[PDB]
Amino acid sequence: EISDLTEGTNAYTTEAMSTATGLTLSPRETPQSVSVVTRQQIEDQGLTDTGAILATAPGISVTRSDSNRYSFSARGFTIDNFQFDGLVSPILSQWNYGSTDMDAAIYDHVEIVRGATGLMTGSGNPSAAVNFVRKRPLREFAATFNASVGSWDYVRGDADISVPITEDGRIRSRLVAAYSQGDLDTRRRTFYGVVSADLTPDTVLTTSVEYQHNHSNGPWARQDTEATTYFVDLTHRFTNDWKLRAAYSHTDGRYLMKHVFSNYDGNLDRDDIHFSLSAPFEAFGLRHEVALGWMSIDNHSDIQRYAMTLSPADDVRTKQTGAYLVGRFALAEPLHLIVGDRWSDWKTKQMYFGSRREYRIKNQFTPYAGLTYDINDTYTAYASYTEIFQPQNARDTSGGILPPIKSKSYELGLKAAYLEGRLNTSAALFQTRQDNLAQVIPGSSIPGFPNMQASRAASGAKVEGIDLEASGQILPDWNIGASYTHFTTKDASGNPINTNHPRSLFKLYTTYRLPGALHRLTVGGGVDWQSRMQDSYALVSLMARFDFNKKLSATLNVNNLRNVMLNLRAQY
Repeated sequence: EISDLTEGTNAYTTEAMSTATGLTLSPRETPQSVSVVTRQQIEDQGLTDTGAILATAPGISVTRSDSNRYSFSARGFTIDNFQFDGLVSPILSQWNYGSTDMDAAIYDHVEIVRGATGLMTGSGNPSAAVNFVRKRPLREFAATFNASVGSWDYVRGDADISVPITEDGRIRSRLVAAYSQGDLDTRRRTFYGVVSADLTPDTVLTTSVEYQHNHSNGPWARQDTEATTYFVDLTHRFTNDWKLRAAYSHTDGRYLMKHVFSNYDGNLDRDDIHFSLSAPFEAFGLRHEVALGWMSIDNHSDIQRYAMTLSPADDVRTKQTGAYLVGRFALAEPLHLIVGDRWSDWKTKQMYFGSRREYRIKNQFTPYAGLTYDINDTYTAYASYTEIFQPQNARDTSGGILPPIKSKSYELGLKAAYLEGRLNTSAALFQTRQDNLAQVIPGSSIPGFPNMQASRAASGAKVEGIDLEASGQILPDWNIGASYTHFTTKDASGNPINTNHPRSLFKLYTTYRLPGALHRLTVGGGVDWQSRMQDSYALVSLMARFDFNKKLSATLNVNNLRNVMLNLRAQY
């Protein structure tokens, strides 16, 4: 049904996600490779921030490019965007400001969509969309606390409290706070407070503030990151079930780095806006739905470097808008067609010492076509086509801006939802190509116009491979999340190209509550096995949980690559 909510289900799968199309669909009804990392998965595996949550997800690897730990990757490409409650924030280089380090306590789950995701994303790489969905207030009082200890003097505590503001819960609040310390010493403080008010039985106003401070030290380094996000959304359902949603976010970010002699001072400001109108309806005896929407992503970061890469000052301003229409149409009872259009505008204004990178791209069209066929109670087959574009700083022989890189993604597949959707499964074949990749024109330039060197649009890399997943409950007391991905990268004319990214990945994590006299004990563990086809890395891990009673448990995690974490959970 509805509810992307995974807290309290004890499940490794979900009923519903909305990241791929904006529409709230079950996994089996989404004609793309999609995953969840549920509340339960996060707690079983002791995942403490957004980066650690993403690292465990199907099809994701941490790729190293030049030293180690550099990027998150999927399908041959860097993940250059994150979403929080569906609002995109760029994350590479000066855009991060803690996005990959946000405390996990804030989030109910993360929704993943692999391949091109331009419909809802805008500009980006055909790797994955990654959407962290924040906890929302409950209608009644609830409290959860965690206290952890671990290797290298690691300590962590968090608190999660829902307080109704009126008795009925018409006005409701929720507060999350976390702290951690460790080592190379680092510490993290996080606060998140949210209030929702039913202005009518059909109108919800939500407001929230999110805050994180990350400090690290140890030539003595010293690095501080601080970020505050103000968020607001308004929802209204008309008596015809048409729905209006308006969302706004504003983020202030502060970065500060010392060395030995070297000083880095960065500021970030970011505004995100999203409006939508959706509408369910019947036509030709069948049920359909349509959504129209508009989003804006406006990013400003500035950096000053002082020393007594090399630039003394950068100011980068990137503004993007997209207008979309999405429909899901039943051509028959078992057979759905998803069609989307997005028109996007994108511009950048970048200032450096001695220069100025400034350009806009012509209005971009991004299509989406997905087809799903319910074979029986269990199985659904699907095929999809979609795109994502990536602006590039490359110019004509005339001096004009090149079209953006255009990623073109084809996928077919088979899904199964066993035991009423308790166990979800997926097997997909994917093919992506990049067209209009800037190619530096021989040794000929055209920098009488400005600067140095010109390009033409050429064909780029091709990726093809397979994407397999199984997540949910095999038997009562037995949870699993398992996935396998393999892909091949080639150039436009068809010979292999080397990449840093792993081409084969296998992941499995399983828990099992013991059957009888041992029923207070759950044991589990897993493997994260990536391979560049050359070498191999395997994270092997183990856990045990003891349920003292219904409201109090201890969890032990061991990870290898030892690393040992012990957690107590207490709830009201």
